Amino acid sequence: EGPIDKLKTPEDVPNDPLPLISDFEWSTLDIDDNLQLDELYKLLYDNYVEDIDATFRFKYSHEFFQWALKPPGWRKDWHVGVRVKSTGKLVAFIAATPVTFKLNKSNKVIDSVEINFLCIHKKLRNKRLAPVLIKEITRRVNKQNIWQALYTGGSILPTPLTTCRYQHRPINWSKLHDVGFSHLPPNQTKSSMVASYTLPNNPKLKGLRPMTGKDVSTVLSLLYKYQERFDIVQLFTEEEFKHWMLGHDENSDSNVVKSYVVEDENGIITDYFSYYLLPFTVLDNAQHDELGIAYLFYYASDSFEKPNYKKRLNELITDALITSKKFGVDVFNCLTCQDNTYFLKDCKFGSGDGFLNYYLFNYRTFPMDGGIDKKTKEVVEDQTSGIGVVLL
Ligand SMILES: CCCCCCCCCCCCCC(=O)SCCNC(=O)CCNC(=O)[C@H](O)C(C)(C)COP(=O)(O)OP(=O)(O)OC[C@@H]1O[C@@H](n2cnc3c(N)ncnc32)[C@H](O)[C@@H]1OP(=O)(O)O
Ligand SMILES: Cc1nccn1CCCCc1ccc(CC(=O)N[C@@H](CO)C(=O)N[C@@H](CCCCN)C(=O)NCCC2CCCCC2)cc1
Repeated sequence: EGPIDKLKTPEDVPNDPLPLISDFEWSTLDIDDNLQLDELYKLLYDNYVEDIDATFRFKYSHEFFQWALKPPGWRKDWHVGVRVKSTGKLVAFIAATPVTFKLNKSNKVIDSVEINFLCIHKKLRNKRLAPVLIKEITRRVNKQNIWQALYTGGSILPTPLTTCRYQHRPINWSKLHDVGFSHLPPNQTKSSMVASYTLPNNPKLKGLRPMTGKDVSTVLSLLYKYQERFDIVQLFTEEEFKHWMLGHDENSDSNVVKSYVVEDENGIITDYFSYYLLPFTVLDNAQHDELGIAYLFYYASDSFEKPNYKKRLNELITDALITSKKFGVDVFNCLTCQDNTYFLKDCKFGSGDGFLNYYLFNYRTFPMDGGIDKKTKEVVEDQTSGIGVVLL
């Protein structure tokens, strides 16, 4: 005779209404399961980032996902998907990947994460699902005692570190024209343009060779020395840098990241550069269905201290442009970050219509130079940008 439940008081009961029924459920993806990797691939292929005119869409491949989402220390529960209960169809996704960065001006090192691949099926937008995905990944990261994050995005977000502008260097101008990526300037002809962008078919620098596992430690020292010039920079353990520069070195030969080094007579490494391949799907075109694209990644030179710096940097990027032809690259991209403004003009990079904002979650710092004029958004030559990190 009496109550069946244990005593409680108003403090013991939740203060927020219970959640109502949902047609969706959380689903932790396991990308080592090919079928699940296929689902993720499909979701982004049909629903990911497009340019302002809906002409092109980013196309991340299977190999690219395995490289980007599986760096040493990666966590499966940080690959968050959302599924329709009735059919089990994947309709949303977001990911966190470990990263360590340093703010050189205050000499502060932060073990953080990078948030990327936020995507919701086109037919499920404007239902405010995004805020939930963001809060859930935040929950899962905070659970591992990490409270800061680094990510990029469009203008739609408050207080960015800075804003950088995309730059484009045509390799196969004709194809770019054919798909509407570039237009013909007035009083100019298709042949005059092709002739102005033409490059040799073999690299010019002596000592240039593909980077190998033996070069990691030396290339890292070179990058660290070079990186001091920027405000925010990425740090790596030797295995992390190996992963990012060479990929999961199975039989080697990563098809997504390409690394090169320049060693002199004495066998000393004086320069290096890297870039990753991330094509564009051409939405509506009856002659081409894909645009080959390379993005400048991390690079360094020991001549930053000498007066031939700008010249050497231009030669270095020129050889990078030349090597990309071997991989079907139609246009080579980069941002106005790092010391890129030092070579943009002479290597014939043109400004694009896209911008990229950088954000730090839960961490305030002084704003940085984005390589462009704060007012006119135009590129400012030979300007060291505060941004020294590149995201995928
Ligand atoms: C310590 C760890 C912390 C970790 C977390 C750190 C923060 C990470 C933050 C994310 C880093 C992402 C890095 C990348 O991957 S940037 C790439 C983003 N992905 C795409 O652009 C793919 C194509 N678009 C889509 O798939 C959807 O439009 C998305 C999923 C973007 C929005 O879906 P939808 O169109 O259906 O909108 P909604 O009704 O559900 O939600 C409403 C909106 O949600 C907020 N919203 C919209 N777009 C973005 C955006 N680009 N960043 C941040 N917030 C964004 C915004 O506040 C607005 O609410 P409010 O303005 O009215 O208040
Ligand atoms: C990339 C990434 N990873 C993680 C996050 N993000 C950022 C995603 C959110 C921000 C965003 C949205 C969309 C894009 C794609 C985009 O708009 N790219 C532009 C960057 O400029 C572009 O390719 N533009 C082309 C095509 C434009 C077609 C019509 N819209 C262009 O400007 N071409 C001009 C080429 C020409 C310039 C002058 C010299 C000769 C070549 C990038 C980043």
